[PDB]
Amino acid sequence: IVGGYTCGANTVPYQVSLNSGYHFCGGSLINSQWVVSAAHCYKSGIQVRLGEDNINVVEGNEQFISASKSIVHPSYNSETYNNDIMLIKLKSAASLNSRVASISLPTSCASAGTQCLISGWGNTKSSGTSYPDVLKCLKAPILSDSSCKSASSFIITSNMFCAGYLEGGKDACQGDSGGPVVCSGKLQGIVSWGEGCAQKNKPGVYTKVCNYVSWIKQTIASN
Ligand SMILES: [Ca+2]
Repeated sequence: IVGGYTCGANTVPYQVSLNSGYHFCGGSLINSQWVVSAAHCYKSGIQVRLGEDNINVVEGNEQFISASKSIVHPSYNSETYNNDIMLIKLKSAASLNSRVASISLPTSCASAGTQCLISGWGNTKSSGTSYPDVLKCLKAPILSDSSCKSASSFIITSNMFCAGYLEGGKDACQGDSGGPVVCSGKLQGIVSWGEGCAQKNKPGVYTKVCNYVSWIKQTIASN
């Protein structure tokens, strides 16, 4: 997260860190046994880490659970990142408490202007590299599709939406992928991609979760 602030320990209880020997992506807990993340974050042997704040210090509220099954969206396109969403089932149910909680799925899509909360342990520099140990937060508005596509060099589909700032300075970044975009208490987006980080004229692009509720529900009920 570039231009954000320190969230505060466990203030984003649904945030998870995906670990494969090191933190490589974020995710969101949607129930005691399932996590939603980005399809481009797929890796074999993923361990899900819940209740985390500082990912390099054991603070006492962590729960480390390995994935038993991973399901990348059937139509995921690695060339365009269209349908960049993936479900991960935990080998054992997470213990829900004040520091580990699930986030609700949307019943409808969010509109432009709506304020959302984006979070993650990704790079904090628009130029260079600096990874934080504690969770970072950023408040950003959903933008119109026009502002989204204006200076884009890549395809932006109906399964994506932009959020952030056109003048740059604030944006998600590498390492934040798979993480949550929460608006009005609902998981509306998944950190997906962007051209660089916090660059002028190029806001971040997010997977539009409201388009996948049916698939998510049907898949979890059958697996
Ligand atoms: Ca920790």
